[PDB]
Amino acid sequence: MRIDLAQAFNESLNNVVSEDPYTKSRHEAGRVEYARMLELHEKIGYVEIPKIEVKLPVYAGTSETVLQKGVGHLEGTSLPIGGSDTHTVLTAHTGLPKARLFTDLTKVKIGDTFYIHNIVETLAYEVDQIVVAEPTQFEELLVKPGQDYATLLTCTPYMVNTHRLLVRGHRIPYVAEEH
Repeated sequence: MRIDLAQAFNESLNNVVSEDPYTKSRHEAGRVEYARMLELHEKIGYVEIPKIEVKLPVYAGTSETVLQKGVGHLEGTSLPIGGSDTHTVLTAHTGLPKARLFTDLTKVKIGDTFYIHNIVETLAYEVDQIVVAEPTQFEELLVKPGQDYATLLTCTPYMVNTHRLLVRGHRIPYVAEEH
């Protein structure tokens, strides 16, 4: 995952997009990078949730290759590199016998902290909203302009899976002098 390209990509989603020829070519290039990551189920990094003791590898896309061995990045959402005008969504199974994965996401509270570890940095998010939505309801996963969110997403209730659990955090400062 080239960072300049992940950024190009992330800029290409958000509300106001420029009609300029240089910008169009940059957005395209970003799109070609994400497709290549998708083609290769490429590892992006890790998500860690300390209070449920989760630390899982994150991969590009939500293919079953990915979802069988770790966490998947929802195609259509920002790459997990942070920044204003970003909203990344990381997804995993609940109630898969093979691995626990996101099963204990139901135990996450508002005020709790999760981290996304990429090749550049640890990013810290503080849970500010938990929503149980229908599988085709996307209104809470969208890019909120000028802002920086990450949602962890899973099937719900346990082994029923009629709904999705949307656990959302806003970006907070990460002081390594602590975590």
